[PDB]
Amino acid sequence: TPCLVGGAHAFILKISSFCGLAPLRFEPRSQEYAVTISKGKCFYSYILVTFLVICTIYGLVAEIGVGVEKSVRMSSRMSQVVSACDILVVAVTAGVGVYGAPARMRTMLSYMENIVAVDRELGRHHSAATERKLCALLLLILLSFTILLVDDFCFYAMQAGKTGRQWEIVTNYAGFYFLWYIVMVLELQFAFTALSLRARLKLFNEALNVTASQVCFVMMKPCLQVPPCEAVGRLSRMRCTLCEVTRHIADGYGLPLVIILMSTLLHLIVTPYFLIMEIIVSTHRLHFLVLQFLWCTTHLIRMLVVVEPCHYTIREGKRTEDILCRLMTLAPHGGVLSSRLEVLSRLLMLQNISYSPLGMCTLDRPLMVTVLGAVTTYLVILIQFQ
Amino acid sequence: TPCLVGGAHAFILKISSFCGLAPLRFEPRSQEYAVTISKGKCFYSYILVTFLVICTIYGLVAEIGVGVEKSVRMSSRMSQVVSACDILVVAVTAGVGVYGAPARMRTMLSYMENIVAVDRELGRHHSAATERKLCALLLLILLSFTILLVDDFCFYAMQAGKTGRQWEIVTNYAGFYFLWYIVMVLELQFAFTALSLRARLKLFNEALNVTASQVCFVMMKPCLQVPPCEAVGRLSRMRCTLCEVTRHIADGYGLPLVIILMSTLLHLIVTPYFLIMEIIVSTHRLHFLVLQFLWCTTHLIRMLVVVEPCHYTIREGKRTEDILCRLMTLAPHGGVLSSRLEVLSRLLMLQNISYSPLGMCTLDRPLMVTVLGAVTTYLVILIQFQ
Amino acid sequence: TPCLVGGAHAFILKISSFCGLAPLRFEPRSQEYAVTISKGKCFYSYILVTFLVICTIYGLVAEIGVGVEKSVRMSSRMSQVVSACDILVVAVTAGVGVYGAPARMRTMLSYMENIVAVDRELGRHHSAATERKLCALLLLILLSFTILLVDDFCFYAMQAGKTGRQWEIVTNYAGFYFLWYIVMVLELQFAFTALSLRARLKLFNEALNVTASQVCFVMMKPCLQVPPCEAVGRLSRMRCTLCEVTRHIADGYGLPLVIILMSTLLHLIVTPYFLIMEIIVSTHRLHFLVLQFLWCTTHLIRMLVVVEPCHYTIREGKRTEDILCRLMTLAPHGGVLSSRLEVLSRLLMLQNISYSPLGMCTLDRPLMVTVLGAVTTYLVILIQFQ
Amino acid sequence: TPCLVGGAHAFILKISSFCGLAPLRFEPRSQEYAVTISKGKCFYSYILVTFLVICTIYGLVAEIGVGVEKSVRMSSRMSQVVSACDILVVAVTAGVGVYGAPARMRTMLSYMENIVAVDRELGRHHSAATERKLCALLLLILLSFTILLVDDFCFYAMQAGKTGRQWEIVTNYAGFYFLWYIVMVLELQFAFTALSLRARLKLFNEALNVTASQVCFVMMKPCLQVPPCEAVGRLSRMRCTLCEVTRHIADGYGLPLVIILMSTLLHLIVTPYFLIMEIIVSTHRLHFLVLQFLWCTTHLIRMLVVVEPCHYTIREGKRTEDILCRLMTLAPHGGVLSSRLEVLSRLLMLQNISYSPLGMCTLDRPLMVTVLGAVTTYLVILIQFQ
Repeated sequence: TPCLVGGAHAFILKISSFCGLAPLRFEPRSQEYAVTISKGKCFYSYILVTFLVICTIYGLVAEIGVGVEKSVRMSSRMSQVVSACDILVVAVTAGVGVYGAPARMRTMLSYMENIVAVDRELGRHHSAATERKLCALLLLILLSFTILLVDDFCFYAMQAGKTGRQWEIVTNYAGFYFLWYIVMVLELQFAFTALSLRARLKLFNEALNVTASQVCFVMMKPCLQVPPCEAVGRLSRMRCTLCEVTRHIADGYGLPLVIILMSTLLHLIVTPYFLIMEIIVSTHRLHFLVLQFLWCTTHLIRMLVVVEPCHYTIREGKRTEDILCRLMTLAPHGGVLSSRLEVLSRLLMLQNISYSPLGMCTLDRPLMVTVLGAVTTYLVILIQFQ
Repeated sequence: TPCLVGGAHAFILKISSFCGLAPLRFEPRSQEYAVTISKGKCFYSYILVTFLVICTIYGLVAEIGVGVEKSVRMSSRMSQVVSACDILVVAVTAGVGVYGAPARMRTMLSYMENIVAVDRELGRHHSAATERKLCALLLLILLSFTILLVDDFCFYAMQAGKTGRQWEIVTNYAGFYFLWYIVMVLELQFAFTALSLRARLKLFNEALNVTASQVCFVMMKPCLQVPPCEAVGRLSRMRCTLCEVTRHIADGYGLPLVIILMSTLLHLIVTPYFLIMEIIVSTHRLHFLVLQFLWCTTHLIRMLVVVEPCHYTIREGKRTEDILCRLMTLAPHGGVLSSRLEVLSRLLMLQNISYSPLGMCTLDRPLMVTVLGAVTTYLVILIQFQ
Repeated sequence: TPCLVGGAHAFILKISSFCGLAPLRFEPRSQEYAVTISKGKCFYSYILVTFLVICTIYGLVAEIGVGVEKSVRMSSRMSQVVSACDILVVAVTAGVGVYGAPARMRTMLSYMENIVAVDRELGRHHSAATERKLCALLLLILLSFTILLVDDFCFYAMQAGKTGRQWEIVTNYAGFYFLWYIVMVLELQFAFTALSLRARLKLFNEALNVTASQVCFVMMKPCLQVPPCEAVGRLSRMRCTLCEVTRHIADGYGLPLVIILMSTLLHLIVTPYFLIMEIIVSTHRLHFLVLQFLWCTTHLIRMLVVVEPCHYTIREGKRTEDILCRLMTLAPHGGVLSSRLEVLSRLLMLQNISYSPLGMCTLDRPLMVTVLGAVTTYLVILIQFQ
Repeated sequence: TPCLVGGAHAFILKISSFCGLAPLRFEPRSQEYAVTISKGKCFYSYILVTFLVICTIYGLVAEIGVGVEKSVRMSSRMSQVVSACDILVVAVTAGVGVYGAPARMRTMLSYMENIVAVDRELGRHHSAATERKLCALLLLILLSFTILLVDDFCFYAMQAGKTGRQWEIVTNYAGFYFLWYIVMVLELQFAFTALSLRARLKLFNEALNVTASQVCFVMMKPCLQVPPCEAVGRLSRMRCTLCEVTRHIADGYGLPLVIILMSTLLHLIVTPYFLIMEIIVSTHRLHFLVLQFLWCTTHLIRMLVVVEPCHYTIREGKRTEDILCRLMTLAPHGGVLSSRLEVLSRLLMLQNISYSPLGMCTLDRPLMVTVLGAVTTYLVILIQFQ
């Protein structure tokens, strides 16, 4: 039993296996999957991302060296630089996601053993219904993004079909759109790893509330098998394990998350800018305007997908703080349970469960307020000049 | 005795009952009101807000589809978009306030039972004089806003009366102004709920100071019935209850408060902008200038109404920290009271009483400095171009 | 012995007594001064500030109603509004400083009794040499500002002497410059109150370090009369007293400090703007350029005078944290001194000594980085247009 | 044995000895160096920096008083002011670095005695391989900067060689480039001092993890000689020593670091601005464009060199918090080790190991996000006008 991963977390692991973001061998256990590092899939991922990056660079050069008037996607020198920056940052995100995948998956197994131990101590992580709901949500997001990407590709190819270069744009941007798909699959993978960890933290909070209830294999499906004195110690150990796992996830996904946030800034500055520039000046294009609106919505959705599970984890930490306070008010004053609650309070004060990619920022809802605050500041400056 | 609400908090609950923001059945108890969820008032609120939103959308379309020169309120394409955004955000705020009211009122009763228990343990929340003062302040704010709304409506109707469409503007903006009234009634409701909770927290701090005084049904109107050892434990339990209630209030009002803050940003950017544009270019209109000044003052007052009770609650938390420190310096060093104060200090360090709508920001005076700091930055950029 | 104030804190109290910012009766005790609230000086302060504000408003109207070309200080419509805002904010600062002085002085005596108790327990606050140095620094700052104000008045009067209105400018701006003097005297008063409190906190830290040294009326001029067990408790009580006094000072000076910070923002935005506008376009005036440079330096010095004592107090708090950590590493592990250090650590964690005017901001060096960061942002925007 | 410094920290001390930033006498001990303050080197440093500053001021005047068209480096009035500000801030940084060096080196010895004690208690700080790696990295950075400086000097001299003033630019900028070298050597010196301290902190964390492992001269190369009860107390004392040393380093380097951060802001605003201005308008110069790109990269590298060791120290503090939490979950509950861990937790909560130059800001990765956030805001404003 090396890893024994399952649920919606293992669904995105199989999906990202083909994208190169999870080079694992999936052994079905009729309930979950036992995943191990495979060198064949690692080599496949490396060669796939290298080929895609080479093709993307070649297409960027071919769309830059053609000129300005002849190119369809790029129509100005400023548009050439910003589109080149977009392509380069997307390629960098994909390269960080795929090249760093085998190390990330090794870390994943390394903390998944402890996650398996914690789940055994608590009992399950999700019900079947909510696991199916999460899988359906992941599939809906992935299919929506894939449909938008295909529509954008088809629109930009048909627009170039009037000139005659209907295949040149395809050759220049197939790798770019594959890299887009890889980047969003990586975003979904991080989001669902964080969501599974947050579910485990929620179960830990439920166990604390249960040992508060004093009904009387710590948790069963409620009641409490062990006395509250040792249950609190076991829960403190499990919370330290969860903190270690959250730190491991943040370390594994820090660089991709930072580059994704930078890409989100760039896109939320650029796509609304050209969307507005195509409104006030002259629309003349329903499909382009609809695509730009959908791309703005998709960038906002990607930022939300990145941020929201981290906010939920922080909220679960606040909830366990509240539960611990309610515990400390109760319980015999001089008893041994009170000192266990004191130790748990010291643990809660010393370390908290949060996501800080590379330490530059804290993934939470206040971060997206700063992002949208900066985006509007640049947009107000940029738009008012034209 | 389901809820037994009373005072200035129950005054805004009866006022917001007709606006649809509090679908409760008010049973007078000759001292307070026993409020329960009523399905008839819930349906009335839902149909009222739906009708108002439909009428507002129809009026927005009719004032947009008429043109630019013919419309009185909107005189440019840029003015059409910003006024449409204003109407849409006000309608969204009203819809969130009214559609989410029955859940908010259920939460209100759910923590009001604990508030009743806490008030019974402490004794009262306000005197009659200060309750009358708070009711008078609420009535003054509501009447000032209603007078300003009526004056704005009358001015914009009489201005359109020259052209001949004296009734078209009325039909297009009656729903909008009703939604304005609903939004400010919701703001007042949140503010006075927070004020009542802050009064309870202030009474808790007074009880801590009394158990410090060591004079010797915890609090009476001073002295202390129970010994300070158990009084501190009961006060710790009551503070945890107050923290839970504050969290419930923040959860109930988070989305409306966030949208209200966004509307405050938009209005403090737009209304001063047009006020200045009507000053430097040409005034020619005393009534319009006075109305714009009054609207800027009203937006600032609304932001203050939102923020200020939260700042007072935070100040009460700081005060209880200071009282606890003064307690810990006193009291026998090795006694059981010292350990109770240790537990209370751990509670104070672990959790604090604050308002964080949706977790995006903390409602406090520093927040309004950031708001006014951003408002001036946009205004300096926007004004200097013209 | 009502108050018994002395030193550089009582030097600015006698200076601000005539400005109306300290309506106290100074009874010399041959070592210090026993100050009490006097109704005669309160009435004198009220009538003086009312007369000065009335004269300032009259002069502002007379310099606005004259026109644009004829007025010397104001040469444009934009210059009329910004100079009017400057005069109004200075008058508001002076009115808040003088009208709120009697309450501020009552609070001053109320915490000065506890300061006297603390000084008796510790022993002195400053040596004679450093008290003379602080008095000399205060006198140097006051004389520098007075010389700059007199030079500015003389320059603006002589410039208007060419036209013939050599006395109209004097009549219109005498009250304004008196209000300037009052505002800076208030700034100096707050700064030196904070400096005296910081000196007391530094002596408290020295006493903690001494009880760490374990040499063996707590502090003498070193050694320790009482055993370290009770010395730490007495020091904890004294630190709570110092925290209460700092909170009282912040409450007394919050509104004046907030308005002073707003004035500092406005002046650091406006004076450099016109200084640059008089450089790139055409200088033609050495005296005006020198005066503008000196006024920029004076505004920076005023901001530093406001911020710096608060930063020193925060640094003293950090120092006492470090001293407490060093104490906790030492001392017998299971002894009673260890538990006293535990209580002191809980005090240090629960509350800290800081200045937060009205709760909107924290007076510290990071605040002035935000101020200068915002000032340059507006200056970069404003200057680049011309 | 006065100091006994060695490793990569003593490599930059010998390099900065000639630049005047470390006036020490290096006595080889066949393993390390025993460094003492030398008055001869102090006088040499003072006269060297004074001569360089005088020459820099003379060259700035000669390049300003020549005019605009004739000067090669400066081609406009705006370019004259910004280049003068660059030269002045670099000269101020060099003067603060060299004039304050003897005090900084005295502080260095004062905490290096305690560092020697801590290293004796723990055992070593770096292996030979990693010390050689750090020396190689320092040499690579220094040689890269020296090559860039020499190339910039040669390019600007050859550009002026067409006119005929091939030696005037050399005479005017030799002192400026020497000051550049001094400033970056000071940056490297601070960075490597911080890196050595961070290595010691990492060894302290390793010792805590070892006393967690419970294998059983505290640390040996693993196992633990002393029982965990007293090992934790000795580690707490060592952590307080490390905190004192970090505070001493921050105090010594605060002003140079603040001026370096200001210079980084100025350069990251100015060099990209002219780099873009030389791209959109007309390039016509490959060497100038390459030099501007390299200078932008060098400014970013200098900011990273300043910030990164501080971020690593903060990360080590977070790691010791996590290790302490894991310790507190383990260990007998009522034993004496638990109370030692309680004291260590109080130490960790009261004080943390961080770098705050002058208290204005905290050196960490979030700081460089604010720096780059402000840099782009000014660049977006400035670039869009042209």
